[PDB]
Amino acid sequence: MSVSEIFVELQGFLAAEQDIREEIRKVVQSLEQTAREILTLLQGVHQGAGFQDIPKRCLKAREHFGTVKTHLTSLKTKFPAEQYYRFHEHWRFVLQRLVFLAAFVVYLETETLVTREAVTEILGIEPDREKGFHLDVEDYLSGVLILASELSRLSVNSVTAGDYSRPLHISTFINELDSGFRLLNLKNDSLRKRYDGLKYDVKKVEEVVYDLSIRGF
Amino acid sequence: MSVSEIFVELQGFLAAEQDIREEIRKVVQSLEQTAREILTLLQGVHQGAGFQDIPKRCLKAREHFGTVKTHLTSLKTKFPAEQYYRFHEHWRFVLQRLVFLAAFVVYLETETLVTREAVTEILGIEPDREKGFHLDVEDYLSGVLILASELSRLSVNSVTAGDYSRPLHISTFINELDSGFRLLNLKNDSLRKRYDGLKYDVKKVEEVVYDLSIRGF
Amino acid sequence: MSVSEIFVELQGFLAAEQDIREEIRKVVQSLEQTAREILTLLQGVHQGAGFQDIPKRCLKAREHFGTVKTHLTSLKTKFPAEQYYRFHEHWRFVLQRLVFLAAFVVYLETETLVTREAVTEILGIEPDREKGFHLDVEDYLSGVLILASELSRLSVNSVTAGDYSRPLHISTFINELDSGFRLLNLKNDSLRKRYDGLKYDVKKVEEVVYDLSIRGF
Amino acid sequence: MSVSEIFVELQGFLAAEQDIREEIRKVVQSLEQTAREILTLLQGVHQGAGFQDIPKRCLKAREHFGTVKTHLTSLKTKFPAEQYYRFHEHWRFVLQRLVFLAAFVVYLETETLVTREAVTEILGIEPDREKGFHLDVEDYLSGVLILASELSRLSVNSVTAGDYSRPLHISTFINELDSGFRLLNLKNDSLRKRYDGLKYDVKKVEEVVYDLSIRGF
Repeated sequence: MSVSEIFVELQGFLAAEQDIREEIRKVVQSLEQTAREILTLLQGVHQGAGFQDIPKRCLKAREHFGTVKTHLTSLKTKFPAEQYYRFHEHWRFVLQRLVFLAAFVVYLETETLVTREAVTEILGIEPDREKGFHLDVEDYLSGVLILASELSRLSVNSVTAGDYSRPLHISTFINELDSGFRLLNLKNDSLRKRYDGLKYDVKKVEEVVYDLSIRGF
Repeated sequence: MSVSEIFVELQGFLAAEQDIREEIRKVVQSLEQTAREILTLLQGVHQGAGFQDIPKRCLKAREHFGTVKTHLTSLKTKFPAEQYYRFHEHWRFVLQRLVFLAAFVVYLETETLVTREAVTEILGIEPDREKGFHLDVEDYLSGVLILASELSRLSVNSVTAGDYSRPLHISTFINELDSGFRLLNLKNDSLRKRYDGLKYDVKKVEEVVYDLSIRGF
Repeated sequence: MSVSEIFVELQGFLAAEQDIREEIRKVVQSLEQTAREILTLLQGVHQGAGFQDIPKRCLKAREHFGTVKTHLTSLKTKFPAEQYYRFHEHWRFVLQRLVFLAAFVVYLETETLVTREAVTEILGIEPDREKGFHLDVEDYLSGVLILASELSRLSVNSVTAGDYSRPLHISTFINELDSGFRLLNLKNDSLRKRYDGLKYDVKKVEEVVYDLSIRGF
Repeated sequence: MSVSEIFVELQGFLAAEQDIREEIRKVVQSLEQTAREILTLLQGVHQGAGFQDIPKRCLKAREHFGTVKTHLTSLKTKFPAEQYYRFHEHWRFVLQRLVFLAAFVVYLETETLVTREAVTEILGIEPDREKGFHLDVEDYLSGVLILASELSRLSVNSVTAGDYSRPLHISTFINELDSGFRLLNLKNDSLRKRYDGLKYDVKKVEEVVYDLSIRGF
């Protein structure tokens, strides 16, 4: 093969590569839209007396995760599996949001922390040992941090709604998360930054617990 | 034409373009001053017992917008209405400030969100249909985000002023704003940036409701 | 003159300049040490769970400002008064801290804002425009901004100390500083940036007043 | 010697120098693990309700330090007891952390600041006037700064753990540290950078007491 041919072929691969980014971009936008709609179905838990609106809200959110599943399926049909971390940054943001939403729906129903692989099943993505689209560890942890912030906010609204028990559950849960994030050696600049914001969330939850205790819980 | 003749010609053009920027810059300066004066008239609502000064301060603010209309009329005189977006960056700031101030005066009076079109009327500007200095969606939304920040601060001062009802209206209002922004797919980086500060205003006001609620108010 | 003759001459001028800067550096280091001592002396106010120590602390600080005057007299000896701005950068930092400290002393004693001329008198330095070593308007305002931050901190500690009246006075004060800075059409980028921090102090002190108020007093 | 011989000889010194780094990093790796195991024990006491657990965890933390003494002894094995500052950069981080954990243990046991020499004894290394392998002022101060950050958190958890006395003591402790560093010129290193973060913790801790005294403290 000659120099001119070789570079023409290179011109080919680069053009294909760029077409992949485009298909990816279209799928991600659709994913962000669906993620916004799911957040809207859940944000409602913050308003009103009591929390009767849960599991109705969780049901609707889960049904909507159906669209996330097909789009993630479609997203996988856009690039070579081993190219994951090459294009990964295109959906970093929406994947972390999806983790948060999945974790929020699971915490609202069971008050537990969804497992990294359980998130995988909800998103229709592949487990960390099934070759395909995977759920990175830093994206999982980022989602959990967003959860924490959501939960700190929920404990305040819970009292406004007349629920003086939930805040004590959230408090315990958030202290545990903080415990774990400290037993971890996060070397990802983004994660450290995010983790740095957990203190504010832990501070907000202590004030509520305190206000409750003082008045007899 | 020689390269020299071509460039001598481009000099006149650039020189003409720079005279326009200079002209626009002086009008914008007057505009920014009138804006600071209007803000000064309104932020007085943050002190003292009660809110009996609201009507009076809103009246003085609106009268001062008369000067605003005057300067925007002159500003339109300083450039081809066709090159709006070529010189937009010069007044982007004060325009967003003016949107905030108009929205603030409308909210203080009616507790509602002024319409983009209505802001256009308060400023003596033209709606998207009248070709002549338009009010961007991006600038409108920036002004609204600045409004939310001012309102979360007002919520706190309302309680200090002895008004335990406003905080509740403000929190509902800011949550409607949050819900509204969630329907959007923001592309502008400045706006998307400012938009991330809304959740802080949402939490601040929800915390005031909480404090009021946990004390039977 | 030959190239070497020109440079041998410039070497002399540059050498004398270096010596001036070195002499300035030594006096500045002394000044910064005294400033640090005055601060330590005044920060005791944040722990004095009674605040009856104010006069004592202020008098001791003033006693120390006697040492500041001597060091500044010496500083005036190390360079040509004609070129104050050629070397201003060397003492800009400590000059601003000294403005803050003097203003912190006067506020503690009288709850008023020290005059720039009055700070000039406390430093044994000269008035404005001409006559010798001067206190720039920008160095003065930077010092005032530093004071606002210290005061927002004082408001919090005043409550812990059982004084619920001081927070109200501080809030009024910082709000007047905010109004004052509004009137200025700040051009200096450094001052402009520092001024952005004032907004945070205004809200922080207003929240303290809010806490006291919703809680009763 | 010929150029080739000079470089063949240099190749050997560099390869030996590299083998030492590989050995050092191996020991520094285990040290960092043990350090994490200790942090787990200490930070795992932040709350509960205030128990006799503090002494129990401090002793287990001390058992673990028995492991630290051994590994450091092994570390002194990997390099010439004369090229300390040459390889210092490799364990700089872990040492600072060990200083912090040591100070944390001592603070929990006696509410005192562990002396630099006492840290030397806990780590099984020698005094800064002994011989091989010391703890310089630089790394000691860094460890103390990290201590302060943990203190802000310890304080928040104590409140969420029914204990309301702890915060008052922590606040006083932090302010003494603040005054201590104030006496220092710190005309050296990023230590100055770490220091600038102490003010944050100081305010954070004072805020906790503020919350508590919002009643009768």
